[PDB]
Amino acid sequence: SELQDTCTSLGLMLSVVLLMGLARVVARQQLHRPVAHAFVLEFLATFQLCCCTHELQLLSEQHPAHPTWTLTLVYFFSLVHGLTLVGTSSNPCGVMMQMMLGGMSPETGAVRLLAQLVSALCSRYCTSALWSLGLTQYHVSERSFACKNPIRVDLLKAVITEAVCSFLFHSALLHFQEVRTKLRIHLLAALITFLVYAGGSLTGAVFNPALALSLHFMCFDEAFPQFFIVYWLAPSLGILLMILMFSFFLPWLH
Amino acid sequence: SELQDTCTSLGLMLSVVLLMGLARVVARQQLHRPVAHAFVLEFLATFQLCCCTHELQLLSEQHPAHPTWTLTLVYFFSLVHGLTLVGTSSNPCGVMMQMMLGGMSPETGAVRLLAQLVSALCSRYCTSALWSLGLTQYHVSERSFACKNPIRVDLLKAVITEAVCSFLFHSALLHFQEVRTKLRIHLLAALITFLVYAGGSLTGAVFNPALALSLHFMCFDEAFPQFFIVYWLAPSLGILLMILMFSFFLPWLH
Amino acid sequence: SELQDTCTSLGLMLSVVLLMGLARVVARQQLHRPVAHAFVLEFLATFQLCCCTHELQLLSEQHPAHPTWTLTLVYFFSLVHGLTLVGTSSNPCGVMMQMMLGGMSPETGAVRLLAQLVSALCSRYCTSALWSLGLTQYHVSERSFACKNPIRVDLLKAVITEAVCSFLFHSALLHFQEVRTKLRIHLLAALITFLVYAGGSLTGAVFNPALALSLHFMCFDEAFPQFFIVYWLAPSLGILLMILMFSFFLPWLH
Ligand SMILES: CCCCCCCCCC
Ligand SMILES: CCCCCCCCCC
Ligand SMILES: CCCCCCCCCC
Repeated sequence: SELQDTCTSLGLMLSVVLLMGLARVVARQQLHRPVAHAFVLEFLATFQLCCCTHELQLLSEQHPAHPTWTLTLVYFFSLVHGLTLVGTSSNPCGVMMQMMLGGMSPETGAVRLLAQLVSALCSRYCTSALWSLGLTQYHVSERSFACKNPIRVDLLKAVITEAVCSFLFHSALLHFQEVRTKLRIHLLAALITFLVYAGGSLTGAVFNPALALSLHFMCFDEAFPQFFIVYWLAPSLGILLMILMFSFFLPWLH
Repeated sequence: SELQDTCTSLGLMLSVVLLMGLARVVARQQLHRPVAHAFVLEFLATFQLCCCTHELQLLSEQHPAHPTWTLTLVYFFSLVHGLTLVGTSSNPCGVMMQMMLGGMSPETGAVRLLAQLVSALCSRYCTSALWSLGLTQYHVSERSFACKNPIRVDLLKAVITEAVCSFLFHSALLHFQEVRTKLRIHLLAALITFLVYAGGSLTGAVFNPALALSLHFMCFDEAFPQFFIVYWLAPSLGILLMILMFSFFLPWLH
Repeated sequence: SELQDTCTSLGLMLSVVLLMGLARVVARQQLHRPVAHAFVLEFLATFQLCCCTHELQLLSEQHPAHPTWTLTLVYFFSLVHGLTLVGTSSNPCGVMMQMMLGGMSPETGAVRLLAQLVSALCSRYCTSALWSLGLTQYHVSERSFACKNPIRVDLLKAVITEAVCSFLFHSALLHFQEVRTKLRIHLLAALITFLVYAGGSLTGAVFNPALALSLHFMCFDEAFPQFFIVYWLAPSLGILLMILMFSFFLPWLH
């Protein structure tokens, strides 16, 4: 059973990576509107990131005796996302950073933000639509779209965790811009793995409002402000701390 | 209580970073003597590193159920030190490396070493002077300036830990000189976090004679040679191993 | 006893690094045949990597209460191998990568593969020949050349672990080619440490057919196909996945 349970989980994620890769190839051959192409690529990139993260989290909770096993898979798939999702953010907090600490206009930023939000809801539905066709034994429940409360620490602790992780990732994302592309993807994948390892036991270390929407949508519906604070406000506060540090403090300090 | 306990701890460290940042700005505007400016900046940089590390260690022991939570804060503040303390070492072992494996003259090296030692004692006093004004509930004890014996492993194990960590950090510090500044700070912050994670449970992973003086001054007074060996001799032995490896062995090997 | 037990373990590894360093220097002064020089250097590099890994694993199992202590030593010696074993692979899977995803001819690749295999068997014999002269208390058993079954996870889990680790390391090895040499060695040492930390509790995280031959030769003899699948097939499958990803998928995707 576990032989079929594990193979199906990896197979679906590799299927999704190939399926969104083909969709990117197809879109790149019949989408000559720059705004429309920006929307579709962001929709595909967010869908891949959400579905793979959904499967990775489900794999982890089915394998509690080997926490280090999923850590390598988290690194592997973070590296895969970097190599295949070039030119996208798949993160609303990343879009605010490029609009504020960068040259991204609000016109293209609004389209990317919308594409991420539609993809996050679509990824959850496809996540719920999948796992209902049979396949894995644990997929039969399909999580029953039941809130699991990813955050167990206090409200203040979770906000600090998400703000610091958002600050740590996006500052590196901003500071690795001039770095060689191949090296940068490996560095960001390593940083993502550390943040997940550091924050996964406390908050889940999402620092991604769109990804948190797909993972914990039913948690959001039950208690909106508490989840909206931890996963939408706190990561956005890490981006604001980058503005204060890298636009006001450091330029004046040096 | 824990909501006020945690907020005060972060608030003080961010206060110190801003307060030493302003002092650096003020010093940079009224200190035209190059030797005097070198002393003050090293005093401010060592004070910030000692006070933040004091608060981080105190936060960690108050939060034993979430060891990964402090790990992100350790990374965050290591990154902050790299961004704000440019041009300083805040490490006596780093000064020996620049005097020996570098062009730093003993004239400027002696001033930096003194500034670190005055700052380490001043940081401890300000650490003891603080926490006595009330503020946090656990601050009321203010650690009671009581030896906590940071090293529990055998004497040989702790010496190896401090020598290897000093070798690992300072070799990277030497080898990341040509690396882009923004990338280098992120890499050294990650390395610091690993060494603290790897060595914190055994020695504390200081590899910094000045920082160890502030953290464990009362431990030093009770048993000097044992702490002087682990925290002053062993880190200095890691620098010597770098001289043997990178000046004698490797040049002859290649 | 443990003071002598630990000092002997570090002393032998540093002795081997110096002894293979001198042999490399001697070979570089009396070997004018390029094929012969390629064989000897690969034999010396594989011997150093196998013997140090043998001692590191033996140190780790003698020190179960301080798992983080050996992690720093694993990083330290991985960094040492990078600095002293320049121009070699010490990995059969690395040789396939250079023959397939690179310009290494099969003529020089076959000599390197043979040199690794002779060294792995010679390292095991010298490992068994050593520890029989007395020295450490735990060396007296000298592991009794008894199978320890490094893999406890299921067959499917171990194959995934070795394939992913081989993919993760060798893709970074391929993508760090243009990176500065000094930075690259530090990055690969960090990646090796993570893979060992991530995979050591499940498989041992070898992703090195030659190294696995020396470590678990008696395990190989007892149950060949099961160990040949995990340590020879699975790492070679990670290299094949790199070919599919970096020669077929990514070029067509972008
Ligand atoms: C602790 C989990 C994350 C560790 C990542 C280390 C990667 C090294 C640089 C590629
Ligand atoms: C920025 C490179 C990745 C950071 C990983 C640091 C891990 C340290 C704690 C294990
Ligand atoms: C030099 C970059 C930081 C090194 C971190 C390695 C962590 C490996 C064990 C988790």
